[PDB]
Amino acid sequence: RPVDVSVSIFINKIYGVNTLEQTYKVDGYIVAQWTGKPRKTPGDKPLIVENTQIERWINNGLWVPALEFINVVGSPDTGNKRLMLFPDGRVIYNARFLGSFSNDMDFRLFPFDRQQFVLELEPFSYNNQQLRFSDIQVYTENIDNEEIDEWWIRGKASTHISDIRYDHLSSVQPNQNEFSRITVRIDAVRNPSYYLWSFILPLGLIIAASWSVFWLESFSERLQTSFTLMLTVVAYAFYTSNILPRLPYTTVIDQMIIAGYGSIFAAILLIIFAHHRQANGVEDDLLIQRCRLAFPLGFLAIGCVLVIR
Amino acid sequence: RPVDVSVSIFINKIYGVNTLEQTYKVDGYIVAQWTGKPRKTPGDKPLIVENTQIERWINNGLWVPALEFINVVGSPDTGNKRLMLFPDGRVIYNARFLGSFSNDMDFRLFPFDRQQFVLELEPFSYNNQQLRFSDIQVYTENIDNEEIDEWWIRGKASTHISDIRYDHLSSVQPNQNEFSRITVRIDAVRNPSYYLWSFILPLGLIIAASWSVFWLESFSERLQTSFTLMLTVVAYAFYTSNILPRLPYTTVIDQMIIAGYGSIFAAILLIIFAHHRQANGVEDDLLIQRCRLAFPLGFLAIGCVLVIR
Amino acid sequence: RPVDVSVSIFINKIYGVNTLEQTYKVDGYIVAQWTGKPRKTPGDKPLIVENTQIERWINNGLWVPALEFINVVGSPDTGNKRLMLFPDGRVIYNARFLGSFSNDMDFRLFPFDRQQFVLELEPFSYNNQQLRFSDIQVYTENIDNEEIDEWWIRGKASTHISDIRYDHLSSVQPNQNEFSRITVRIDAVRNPSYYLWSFILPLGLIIAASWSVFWLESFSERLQTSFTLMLTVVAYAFYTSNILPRLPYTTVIDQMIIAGYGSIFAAILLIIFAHHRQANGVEDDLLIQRCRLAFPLGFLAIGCVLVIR
Amino acid sequence: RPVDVSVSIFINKIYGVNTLEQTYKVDGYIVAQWTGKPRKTPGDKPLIVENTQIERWINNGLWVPALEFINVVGSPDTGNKRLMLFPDGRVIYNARFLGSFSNDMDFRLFPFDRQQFVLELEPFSYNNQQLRFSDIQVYTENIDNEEIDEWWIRGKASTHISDIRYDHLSSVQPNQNEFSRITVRIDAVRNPSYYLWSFILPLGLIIAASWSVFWLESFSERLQTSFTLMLTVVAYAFYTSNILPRLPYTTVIDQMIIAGYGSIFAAILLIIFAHHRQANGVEDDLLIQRCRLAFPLGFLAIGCVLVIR
Amino acid sequence: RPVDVSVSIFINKIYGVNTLEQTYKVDGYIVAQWTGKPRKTPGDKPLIVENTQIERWINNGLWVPALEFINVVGSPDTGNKRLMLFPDGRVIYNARFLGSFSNDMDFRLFPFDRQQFVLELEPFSYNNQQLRFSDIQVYTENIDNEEIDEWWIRGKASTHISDIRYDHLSSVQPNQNEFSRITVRIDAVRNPSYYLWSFILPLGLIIAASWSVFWLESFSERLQTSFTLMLTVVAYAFYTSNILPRLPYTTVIDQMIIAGYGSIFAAILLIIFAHHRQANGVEDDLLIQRCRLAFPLGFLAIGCVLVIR
Ligand SMILES: FC(F)O[C@H](Cl)C(F)(F)F
Ligand SMILES: FC(F)O[C@H](Cl)C(F)(F)F
Repeated sequence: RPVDVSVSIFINKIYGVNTLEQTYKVDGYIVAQWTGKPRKTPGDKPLIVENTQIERWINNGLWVPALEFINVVGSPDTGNKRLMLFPDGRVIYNARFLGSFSNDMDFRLFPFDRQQFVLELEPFSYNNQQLRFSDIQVYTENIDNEEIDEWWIRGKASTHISDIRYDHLSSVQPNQNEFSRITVRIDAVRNPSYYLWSFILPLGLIIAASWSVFWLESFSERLQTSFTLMLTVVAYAFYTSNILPRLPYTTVIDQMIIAGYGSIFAAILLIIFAHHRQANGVEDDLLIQRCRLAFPLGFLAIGCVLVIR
Repeated sequence: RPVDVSVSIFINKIYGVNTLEQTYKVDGYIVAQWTGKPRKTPGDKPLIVENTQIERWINNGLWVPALEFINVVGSPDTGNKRLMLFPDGRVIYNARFLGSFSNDMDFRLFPFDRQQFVLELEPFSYNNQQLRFSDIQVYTENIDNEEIDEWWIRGKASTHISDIRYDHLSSVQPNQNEFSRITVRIDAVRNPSYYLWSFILPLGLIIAASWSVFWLESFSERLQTSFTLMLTVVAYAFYTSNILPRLPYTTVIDQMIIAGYGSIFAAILLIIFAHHRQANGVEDDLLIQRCRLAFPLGFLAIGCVLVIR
Repeated sequence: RPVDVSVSIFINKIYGVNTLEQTYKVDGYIVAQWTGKPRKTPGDKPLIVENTQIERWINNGLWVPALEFINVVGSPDTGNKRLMLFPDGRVIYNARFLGSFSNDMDFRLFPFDRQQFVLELEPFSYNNQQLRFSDIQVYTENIDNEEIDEWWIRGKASTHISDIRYDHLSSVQPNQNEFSRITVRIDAVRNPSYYLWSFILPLGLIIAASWSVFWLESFSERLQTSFTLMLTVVAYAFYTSNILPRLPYTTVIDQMIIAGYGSIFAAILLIIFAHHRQANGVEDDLLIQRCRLAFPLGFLAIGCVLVIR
Repeated sequence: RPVDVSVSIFINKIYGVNTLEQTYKVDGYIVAQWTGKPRKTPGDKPLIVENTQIERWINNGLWVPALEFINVVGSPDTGNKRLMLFPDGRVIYNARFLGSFSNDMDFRLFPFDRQQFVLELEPFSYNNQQLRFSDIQVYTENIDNEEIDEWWIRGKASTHISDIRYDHLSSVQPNQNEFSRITVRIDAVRNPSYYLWSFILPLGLIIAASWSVFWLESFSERLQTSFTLMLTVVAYAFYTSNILPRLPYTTVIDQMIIAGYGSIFAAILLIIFAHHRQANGVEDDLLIQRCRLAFPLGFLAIGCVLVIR
Repeated sequence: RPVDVSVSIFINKIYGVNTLEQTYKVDGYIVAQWTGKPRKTPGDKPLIVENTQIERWINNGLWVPALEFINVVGSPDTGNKRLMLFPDGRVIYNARFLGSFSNDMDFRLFPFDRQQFVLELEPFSYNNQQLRFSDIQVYTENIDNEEIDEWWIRGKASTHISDIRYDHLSSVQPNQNEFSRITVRIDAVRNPSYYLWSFILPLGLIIAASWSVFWLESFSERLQTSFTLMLTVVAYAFYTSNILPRLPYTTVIDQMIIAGYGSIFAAILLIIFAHHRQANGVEDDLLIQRCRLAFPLGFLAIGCVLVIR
C-alpha cells in the first residue's frame, strides 16, 4: 500500500564550518522518484515542468510530497525545481539546494579532529504507512586537490534508511506515528598544516626559549626577564584566540597556552626562592644551573600526561 | 462558545545567544489542534494539505487563526506548514519554525550565569471569549554529551497558560479585552569550562606574579618593573575584551581586571613611598618585605568581598 | 472631506543602535483607525481578516491607505497584519513591525551623551485634504530593571501631529503639497557605568603612574621608562578603539588618550632637558622633583580646562 | 515618436561607504512622469494606486517601463510603489528605494580624499527611439551640522543626460542601439578631523620621540632601546589597520608608519656604526649628537618631499 | 532537432573574493537567443515583456528554458528580466544578475597568486538532444585605472562550449544523458603592492634588526634582548594574521614569520652556547662576531631556497 520513493543526493560543496553553532553548509541537488496514476502527455514523450509551474500542477491535484531536511537550520536556499512527468505514471522531482545543516561536533581534538557531516531527510506529512524510502544513493565529487582544501573528505558517503517513532502524536494510534527517514553521512578530518606550522611550532619555540631564563647570571636579570616572557605568553594567548575558532572547551593548543603560563609562573616561584633558600644570602646556585636542564624535563614529562581523549 | 486550541511545541535547538541585544535562537515545530464543523473529505480518511495549498483553503474560507510569538524579534523563518483535516471536525496545524526570541537576560555573573530561555505564544486577532489555549506541551531533545555544548539545559521546560488584560483598546467593553497566552520557560547554565581554564587561571597567575615585584632588592628594579606589569594588565585587558561577550556592564572578570589595575597602581605608590618615607634616604626595607605577603592578602581579601549578590 | 485616522503606536524594544550609520532598531505594533462606508458583516459582529486575506479585500476595492515610516532605512520587517472591519463603517489596521530607523545622533559626549529615538510617520500617497491624522497615542513599557538596560528611557514618550509642505512637486499646486505627519520622540541617556569603571578609571591610573617617571633617580632610568609608558599608551588606545563604538570624531575618551600621548612626550622633553638645563652638566634636580608636582598639577590644570562639550 | 520621461530623485541619506568594495549606500525616492492615453478616473479627480495594485494595472495593459539603476549592486530595496494616474493622460510613478551603489573610488589621499557619489539610471528595455529622458531633477537636503558628519558635501548635485550606444545588441540595426541615460553626480570631501588628532598626531609624537634615542649615553642604552621603539611601531601599525578602512594600497598614514619603521632601522644602522667607525674603539660622538638634528631634519626633510600625488 | 541557444554574458564587476570558501561575486547580464514558432505581434514590431509579465506568458505556455549557473553558491539575485518576442519566431531572454560563484582557488603564493574566475552555464532540464548552446560571446569592461583595483584582469575572457555526461540518471537511454555547457574563464593576478610595502618590507627590516643582538657586548644584554625580540615577532604575527586573508595553509608571509621565529630561537641558542662553549666560562667571542655575518648570509642563503611551489 505505501508509496515507494527513491532518493538520490548529489553533493557539490561542503563548506563553512560553524564551530560554536555546530553547523555546516552543503550545496548539492536532491532527486526523488515515485510512481502515480499514468498520464496523457503532449507527445508520448516525458513531460518537463520547471520552477513556477509545479505549483500549478499541485492545484490540479498532483501529489508532490514534502520532504524535509530534519537537521537543517531554517529553510534552505532552493535553486531550480523540476518535475519530469512520465506518461506511464512515474514522477521525478529534482531540486538544487544550499542549506546550513546541524550535527553534533566534538572539537576537543583541534586541530586534529575528525568530523562527520550529516544530512537527515524525512517526509513532512506522510508516515511509513503512506510514504517510505525505497533506496538512497549519495554521489560525491572526487577531490584530488584536497591539500588546498580546508578539509580532507575521508571515504565515500554512508547511507541509512530507518523508521522513527514519534510517540507523542495527536493523530491516530495504529502505526500512524512512524516515519521513514534517510540519513546521509560523510566522514572528514581537518587539514592540520596551517595550525601545526603557524601556531603549534612557535608556541613550542617560545615555551622553549622561556627556559633560557636560567642561564642569566644575576637574580635581578632572571626575575625581570620573567616579566617579558610573561607578557609574551599573554600576547601569544591573544594571537591564537583571535584567529582560532571559538569553542566552549579547551583545545590542544589552548592547553599548551595554559601550560606556557604555568612554566613561567613556575620559574618566578623558584627564581625568587633560589635567591633566598639557604643562609649566607646565597643565590642557591646549587639549585639554578641544575635547572638549566631540570625544567626542560620537568615540563616535558609532567606535560606528557595530557592524554585527555 | 470559545474555540479551544491545544498546543504542542517541539524544541530542536536553542543556540546563538546574543548578549548585547538580549536574544537567542530557537528551532522547532509548533502544533495546534482545534475542532470545527465536520467536513467532507476524500475517503473517510483525514486530509493532508501541504504548504502553498493552505492558502487555497483559506480563500474558500477555512478558519486558521494566526498564533503570534509575542517575544520574537522580527518575523520568524517558517519552514514547512501543514494542515491535517479530520472529517469529525478536528483540525491540526503543523509548522516548523526558526526564530530569534527576546527575554530579560542578566550576564553579571559571567561566566557563571543561569538563564531562562522563554517562549510566549498568543493569538494575534482573537480574544479569550473567542479562542483560548486549552493545554501546553513542550518537548525537549535530551543532551548526553553536554560537555561539548555551549549551554547546559537544566531540567525540563516549565509552562503556564495565563490571561492578559490589555488596557488600551479601541474595541468594546463587556469582557472583550483579555487574551489567551502560553508561556514556556527553559532554565540553563553556562558551561564554564573554556573560561576557567583559559581565562580565570592565567589572570590569577598574572595577578599573583605581579606581587613578586617586592622581592627585587633595588628601588630602581622595583619601580621600573611595575611599568612592565602595567603594560601586561592592559594587554590582558585587551585579550579578554576581544574574546569575552560585549556587555554594557562589568562582569566578575571585568572587576578582577580593574583590581589588577589597582593592585599595580597601589604597588607603585608603596614602592615610591618606602624610598622617601624615612629620613636620610634610608630605604624602608621593613615596608617592602612586609609587602611580600601584605598584598597577597589585601587584594585576596578585597576581591574576596566581591560578594555582590 | 479628509478622512480622520487615529493612530496608536506601541513600542516593545528599542535596541541595536548603530553609531556609525546613526540608526537604531525599534520593535512594536501600529494601530490606525478610520471610518468609511458601512458594510455587510456576517453577524452584526465585526469581521476579522488576517494577513494574506487583507490583500484580497483591497482587490474588491477596500481602501487601506499606505502609511510610511519616514525615517526607516529600508522596508521594515512586517509580522502579522490584521484588518478589523466594523458594520458601522469603521476600520482598524493592526500590524507588528520591526524596523531600522534613522535620526541625527551626536555622539561627542560619549559615554555621557543623551540621544533621542524618533519615529516619523506620514501617509504615502494622500495629502491632508484627503487623509489627516486625528490624534496620536504612544505607549511605552515601564523599564523597571533599568540598571540592566543599556539606555535609560528618561520620561515618557513625546508626540506631535504636524503638516509638511513639499515644495518640489510634479503634481498640481492647489494646497496639494501638505501631508499629515506624526512624529514620535523618546529621550534616553547612556548607562555610563561600563565605560567609567572599565575605561575612564584604568586610563587614569595609567596616566597617573606615567607621572611617577620623575621619581626615578637616574636620567637613563627616567628616559628609558617613558618609552615603555609610550608603549603602554598605544596599547591602551588599541584596547579602547577596538571595543568602543566607531565614530567620525573624537570622543571624551579619545581625547584622554591623546592627552596621555602628549604628557609622555612632554615628560620626555623635560627629562631630556633637566639633564642639560644647567652648566656643569649637572642634572637640574631642582627641575625634576619640581616635576613630581609640576605634571601631576600642570597636566591636571591645563587639562582641567576640558570644558569642550 | 519616443515617450518623454521626466525624472525626479530625492536623496535622503548617503551612508555606509564600503572602501574595499568601492560602494556606498543611497536612500531616497525616485519619481518618473510621462504622458499617455487619456483615461477615465472615478470622479474627474486623478487616481492613486498603491503597491500590490500597480501589478494589476500592468496586466490590463498599463505601460509602466522598467527603469534600471545601472551601477547598483544587485536588486535594491524598493519600499513603497505608487502610481498616480491622471485623466488627462499623465502617469506619475513614485517609489522609495534603498540601494547599494558603485563608483570608482580612489582612496589614496585618505584621510584627505574627495569622492563623487554617482547614480546612473537607464531604461531596461526601451531605446531612445522609444523612451527618452526629458529632464532630471535631483533634490537633496543641505547637511549643515556637517561637523558630526563623516563627509562634507561640496555643493548640490550635478547631472548629465546623454545617449549610450551599445555595440553588441542582438536586436535590429537602423539607430535601434542607443539608450537614454541619466547620470547624477554629488561631490564630497572627507572630514579629516578624527584622523588628524587620533591617528596622524600621535604617530608624529611617537615617530618624533623615536629620535630621542640619540640622547642616551652608552651604546648599550642606545641599541637596546630602539628594539623597544621597534616594538612600539609594530604595536601602532596594528592599532591603525584594525580600525582604519581596509584598502589594496598604501595610504598617507600607511606610509608614515613605513617611515617610522625606516627611521628606527636607520637609527640602529647608525648607532652600531658610530661605535666601530674609528680605531681605539673610541665612541665616535661626532657622528652621534650630530644625529640629534640629522634625523629630526633628515626625516623632516626627506619626508616633506613626498610630493607623490 | 535540438534548439540552438546563443548566449551573451556581460560582466560588470568581479568583487569580494572569499578565500576560505573559495568564492567570489559577479554582477552582470545574460542574454539568450533562440528561435521558435513565429508569432503575431502588436504592430509588426517585436514585443517587450518585462519582469512580472514574463511569468504570465510562461503560464500560457511560452517555452523559456531555465538555464542554471553550475558553480554559483546559492540562489543569485536576479535583477530585471526581459523577453523580446520577435514576429519571425526568435526569442531573446535578457536578465541582470548578481551571484556568488565557486571555483578551485589556490592561495599559496599570496600575495602573488593568480586566480581564474569561472562561470559555468548549463541548462537545468534539457539535454543536447533537446537544447544546445550554439555559441558564446563574453563581454568585459576595460579597467583603465587598474592601479586602484585589487585584482588585475589579464587579457580577454576565454570561452568554451562543451558537452557533459551524467552517468547516474533514471531517465531515458538513447543519447539522453548528455548536457550542453558554457564555461567562461577570466584570468587575474593580485595587486601585490600593499602587502609588499606594508607587510613584507617591515617584516624584513625587523627580522634583520633582530640580528643586531650579536653586536651588544654583555651576555646579559644579548640574551635579555632576545626575549624582547621574541615579543616583537609575536606582535607582528598578530598584526598580519588579523589583517590578511584567512587560509587553511601557510603562505609566503606566514613562512617569513616562522623564519623570524627561528632566527631568534637560533640566536638564543648560540648566545647561550657561546657563553659556555669554551672552558673558563669565558664568552666565546670568536663564535660571536662571526655570527654578526653568519646569520645575515646563512638566513639569506638557506632561506632563498624556499622555491616551494
Ligand atoms: F601590551 C602589549 F602586549 O602590546 C603588544 Cl603585544 C606589545 F607587547 F608588543 F607591546
Ligand atoms: F618587551 C620589552 F620591550 O620589554 C618591556 Cl615589555 C618594555 F617594553 F618595558 F621594555
